[PDB]
Amino acid sequence: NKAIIHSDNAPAAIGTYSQAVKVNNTVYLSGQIPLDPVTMQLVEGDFAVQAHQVFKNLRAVCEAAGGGLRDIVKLNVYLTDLANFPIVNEVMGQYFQAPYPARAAIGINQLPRASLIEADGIMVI
Amino acid sequence: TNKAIIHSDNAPAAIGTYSQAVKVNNTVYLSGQIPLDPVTMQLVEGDFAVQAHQVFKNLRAVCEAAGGGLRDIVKLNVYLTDLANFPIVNEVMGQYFQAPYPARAAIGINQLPRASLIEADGIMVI
Amino acid sequence: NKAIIHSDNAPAAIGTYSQAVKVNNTVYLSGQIPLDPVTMQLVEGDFAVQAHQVFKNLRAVCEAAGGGLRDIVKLNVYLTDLANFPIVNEVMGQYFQAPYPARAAIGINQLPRASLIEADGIMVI
Repeated sequence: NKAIIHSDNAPAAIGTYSQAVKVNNTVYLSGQIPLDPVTMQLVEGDFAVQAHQVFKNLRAVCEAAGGGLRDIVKLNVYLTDLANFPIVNEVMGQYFQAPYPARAAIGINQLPRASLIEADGIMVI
Repeated sequence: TNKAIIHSDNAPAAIGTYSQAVKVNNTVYLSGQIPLDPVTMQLVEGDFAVQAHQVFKNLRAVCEAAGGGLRDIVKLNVYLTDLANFPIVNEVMGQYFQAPYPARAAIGINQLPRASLIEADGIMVI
Repeated sequence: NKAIIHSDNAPAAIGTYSQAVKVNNTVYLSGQIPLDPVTMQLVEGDFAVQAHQVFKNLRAVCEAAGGGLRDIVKLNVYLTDLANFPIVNEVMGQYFQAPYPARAAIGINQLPRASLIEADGIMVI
């Protein structure tokens, strides 16, 4: 049972990808960056503001997929500077409650739109 | 728990301690493919677009060996040494995938196997 | 529906993540780095020592999840330097037997605690 997920409260998938794909109860989430889905530009603000937007964006995809952030089982967090990770960890506390998803945090070189953070993952409802 | 090793003679041999892909029930977990020519086991020569084409042909072969095709990929991870190349990736992908497209993530990283410019892995279902 | 994995033989998951999440026989493993679970500092030694510790850590999580490394179907390996990758093949050979998992090997910029290697993955029992 395969389905493309789209939410108009998450940035439009421009190009050869979908916001997420759902097969039975498992949902594969595309990477989200701090795009404001309205302006299609990065939200303005410090790292924390960008992290907030990434999770708001994922939340909308999760909701469009029939669940919420609580259904995320694995989260990949890509940062241009790992020094920012404690902020990610703390912001996550506002969007997730125990039990938390598995997680991998990696310091990488570049992200789309010069973002400071991109996160993707897997959800199971 | 029934673990099937996927192997295609039309994808680069999996050298070392990994398999080209593993199938369990409905899901196929695809290893990262770089722009290796399966016959020579050296990178193809050509511009970035040629590199990306080889990556998709390589993934295609693995998908075919797993009983499907690129259309069955539900998630694709694309790693690039330089994000300036991403438009070309999106253009090249367009020649291999049609709507409905897979979920995707694109990350600018530091190094790839064999100093490749692009590597992609993913997950297939069917 | 979801079960949280806790192994006291792998580094404690501090903050907003779980060591692993298990749902219907699929286990999503967090990234492990070469932390000694006792000291919560990196093990001392060269790259091979670090790689051993990463796999010991993953194995502990897999065991707490009701399986072992043999049940891993996909492994992501992140290295600060791909020059180290032959050692990864070598070390993995000691921890895994054919049939080997699918794998992606990526050279990245930085890792938690200045680690030289982090690996995460997916296990199916």
